[PDB]
Amino acid sequence: GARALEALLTVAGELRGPPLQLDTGQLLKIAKRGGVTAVEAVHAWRNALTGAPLNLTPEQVVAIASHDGGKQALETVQRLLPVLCQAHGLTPQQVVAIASHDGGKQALETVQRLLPVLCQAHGLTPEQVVAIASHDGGKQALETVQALLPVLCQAHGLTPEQVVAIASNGGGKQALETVQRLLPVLCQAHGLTPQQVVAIASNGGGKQALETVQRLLPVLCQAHGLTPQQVVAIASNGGGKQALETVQRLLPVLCQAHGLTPQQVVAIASNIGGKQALETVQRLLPVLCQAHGLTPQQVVAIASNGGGKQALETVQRLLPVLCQAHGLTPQQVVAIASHDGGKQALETVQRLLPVLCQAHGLTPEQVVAIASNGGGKQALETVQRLLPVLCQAHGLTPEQVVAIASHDGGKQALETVQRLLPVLCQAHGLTPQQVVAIASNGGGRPALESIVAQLSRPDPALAALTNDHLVALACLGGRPALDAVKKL
DNA sequence: TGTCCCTTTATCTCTCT
RNA sequence: GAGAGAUAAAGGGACA
Repeated sequence: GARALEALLTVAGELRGPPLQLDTGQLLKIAKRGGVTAVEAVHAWRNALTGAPLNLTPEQVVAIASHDGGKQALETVQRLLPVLCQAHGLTPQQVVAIASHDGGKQALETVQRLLPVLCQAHGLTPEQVVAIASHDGGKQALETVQALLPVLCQAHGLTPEQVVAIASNGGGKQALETVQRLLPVLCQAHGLTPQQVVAIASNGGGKQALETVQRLLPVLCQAHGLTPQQVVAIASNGGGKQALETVQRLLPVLCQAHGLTPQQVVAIASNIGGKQALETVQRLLPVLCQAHGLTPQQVVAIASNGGGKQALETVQRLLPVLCQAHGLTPQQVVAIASHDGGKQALETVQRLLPVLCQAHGLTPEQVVAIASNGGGKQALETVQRLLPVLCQAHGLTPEQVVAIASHDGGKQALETVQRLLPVLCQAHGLTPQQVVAIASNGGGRPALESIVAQLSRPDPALAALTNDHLVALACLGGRPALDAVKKL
């Protein structure tokens, strides 16, 4: 707190310049999350970390420092990164990721120790081991995978990949041990498949979710009239214990006082933060359907996404100013709000609507179309930045830019165009329309990436097709479409 | 003190249809 | 429209 800021101010000047050049947000973050020690450690080793053999970026260092025990993780990286890159074939990016969590020292040491056994004896890839390690308590998860992977596969009939999926969240050790304990009970008493069991276990707090399913399954079914498929769907997100308990508590209330169906209730609870969306519907539905004039159908549709609560509140706060100061319609506002991160999207529209219409000459329908996707906020911001860049450098039309941005991951598709259009046109003879067309579905980024990988390093199975055929195939079904044909 | 481990909520991207 | 994945943040606990 006070000591942390003390150390920070004393040092701020130096690391604000070479070799780190940390902005103030980076300085506060390290102080707040890594503490005095992390602040001092970063200042001490600021040279060792930015240079050979390590060559870490400022971002990378900040990210390792900004945790409980940052000094230790920073110490451990400097020591073990070469060995893990040299003698285990891991990338520096991977070493950093293992490091960037509470207890990063343990995870790094445990990986060095257990990666050989986990790969050579349990048939795991290094990527898989890295994924298990890349969370709080990774040491525990890796050790528990080492102990329990074979019994979970040999006796319970899970696959390695299911086991890795259960291990690869925080509390992975807890989730795995619970599955071992509860899988037979939950299958052979409540009637669940091991797939359903894995699904519930494969999010953070899985142990809690599993235990709550055992406890509450009979009640939700034999009393509230829900099916086990529905209970599983509620439980199959992070905080699934919170969502289950909340369905039990609020399902009658929500149906009877606000007129919703179980169907709609289950839909609201079946998302990360489901407990929050439920309680926010119960508290926000009146105001919305009355003072604002929304239907319950519309309110349900807004709440039935990850972080539904945030969308709901932002709609209530912005439904006026949007419908009367930018001339949007409530149906549009609903459409924007009805995706994960709806709040972020709504706020970004309000801020960038006049700029995109009045400066770049877009229509408000085009803005709504860009905003009505997951990551709507990202897509809008990247249009603002990359629209002039793409029109001026490559002659893309604003229509084409809109098209690329109006899917999920539109930010990625847009950036991948900026990066890959020159090599695809110049060095491979694609036309911009072709490039745009490939980027004009979802998975624009990976489709474009898949295309350039083939063009610059052909797999034989694909070398039988002309560039045009490849383009047509990329336009047909993106990266999955290229992979399907390689597999022939 | 500092370090390590567990849980819940928000946001973003890919695939299918 | 739906499903799946992923990253992060916040909270909490433990130990000394």
